[PDB]
Amino acid sequence: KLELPSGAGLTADSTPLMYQGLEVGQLTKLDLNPGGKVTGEMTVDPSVVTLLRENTRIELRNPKLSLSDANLSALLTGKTFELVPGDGEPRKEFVVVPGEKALLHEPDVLTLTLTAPESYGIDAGQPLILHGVQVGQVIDRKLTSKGVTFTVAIEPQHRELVKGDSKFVVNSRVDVKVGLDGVEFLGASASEWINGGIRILPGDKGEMKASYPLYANLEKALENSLSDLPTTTVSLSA
Amino acid sequence: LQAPDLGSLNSGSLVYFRKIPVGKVYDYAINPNKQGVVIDVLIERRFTDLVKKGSRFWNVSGVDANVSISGAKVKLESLAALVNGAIAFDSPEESKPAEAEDTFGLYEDLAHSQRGVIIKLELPSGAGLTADSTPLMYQGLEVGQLTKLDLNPGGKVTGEMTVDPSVVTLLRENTRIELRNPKLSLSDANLSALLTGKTFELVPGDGEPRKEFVVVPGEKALLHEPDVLTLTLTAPESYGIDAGQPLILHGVQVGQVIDRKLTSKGVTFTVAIEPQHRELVKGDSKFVVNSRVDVKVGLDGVEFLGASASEWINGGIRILPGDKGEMKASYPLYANLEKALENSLSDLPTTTVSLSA
Repeated sequence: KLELPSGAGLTADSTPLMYQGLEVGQLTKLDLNPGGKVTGEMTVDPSVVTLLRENTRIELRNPKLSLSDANLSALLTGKTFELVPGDGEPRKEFVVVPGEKALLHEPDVLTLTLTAPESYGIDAGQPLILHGVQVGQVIDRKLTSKGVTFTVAIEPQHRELVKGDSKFVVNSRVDVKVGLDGVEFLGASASEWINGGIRILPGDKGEMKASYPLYANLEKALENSLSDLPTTTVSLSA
Repeated sequence: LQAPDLGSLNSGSLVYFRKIPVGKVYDYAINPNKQGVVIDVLIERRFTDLVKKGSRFWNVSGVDANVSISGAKVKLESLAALVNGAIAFDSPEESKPAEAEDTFGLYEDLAHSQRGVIIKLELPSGAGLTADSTPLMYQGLEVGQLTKLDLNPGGKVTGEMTVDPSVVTLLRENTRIELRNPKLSLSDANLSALLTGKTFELVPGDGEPRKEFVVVPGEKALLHEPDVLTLTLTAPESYGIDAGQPLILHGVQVGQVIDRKLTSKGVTFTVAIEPQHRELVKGDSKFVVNSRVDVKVGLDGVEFLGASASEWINGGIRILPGDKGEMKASYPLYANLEKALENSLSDLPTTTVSLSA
């Protein structure tokens, strides 16, 4: 049994369950229960039933447009359930989440609520980068009265490497400073600009506190100045 | 049975219930008005209990072959209906058994004989709509079906819809039915959305159950939400702001421009705000154009005003929210951010003190 978000591109007898690229199961039922809750169910191959365990995720994959592998078979099929196994007690019912929320429900995950005074053009699905390589993903963006609150996730392999003390820098905006001695390009590269997202400046040791600030660029993260205008430190009278 | 024409039915064609032959067509004759054909059938003696007052008769005759996307299922089920024709029927659960020459309508297809509630619609235009092919989505699943499409005199397209009886509880006093365009998706490259076309979307509400609705185009759909904040904001120029531009507070889209009307004084916009964000504008605000780029270069002053490049292709209007105010009817639309801070709507600044020389 499956608890689907919405039966948008799903078909009553045509949506398969891939595992290692091979067809394992088949969505055989799709209903709209009252309350606006789409639920369906699936018949899986008995060879694979040993893999369905306590933290085994079934997430639906979108047919993304591939530039390197121009395939018509992926676009002609459409939505596709992907199986990723785990270990533990065998269970026989799962919860399917959309493609953006799929990273939250991994058996290990590091979920951080980071606040900001502005969205800075950071969308819901932006990649999240440490040392040039993507290590996580923004999950969702919620607007509050104080500002913009993000929720990000970190993959389990990289979970050890953030080390509890970190700065979070926006990569969505370009910034050029020109000068006689000061020439620098801040916040992006052009391939990183179309990706966008949040950059981590990792530190040595800390306890992973709940909330973090999102700094506007790299120099405001080094100075630890979240506000737009700098801190008044000493005043003068004249 | 009363049909608009005889169809593929001959005298001696067969009557099915659950694909079991339980009778035959006895005769056929034109009624005294020349519109119809009266087809009278003969159900067998032990099967008389099957026919009820709420039974529906439909026509299953000939072969229909369809070419569909992601596979084209041409399946040949009934062989006896091809040569001579057939009539199937339904038996509802709780109804009195019909008897003694009770009339019935003969539907032309199984899809036309689905039970449900007729829902009248007042459509803007029947542009991409089809008489029996436009569905009503709810949660991505097909709920209803546009079954009729007419052009009433006065240039008023009206149609009507049969919805599934499971969903009829959702159709209430502020329940909107808006038509969705098949937009081009870059992340989800789907052929199914583009091959279908126009699609009615159902979004429910609460209150008194109603059975007729008004469908508005995709741009005007935000105005008719059960809660909405509609603002008429004036401007001396369009500033390249089109009808469908997004409207942005703190980087995230919170509303939408509805329409743009040109008057003798200038350009008057009408914008709308979603109900979740309705509390957050707080009655005092400035409205800044995001459609134009502006670069100021200098030795100390280097700034990029009015846009970012992703925000430039979106464009639209930015809100500068304030603390507290009553939501007055009209607002001004400032040209950029610095003219909104100075509160200077005019192109050249206010003359404050004059001089003579």
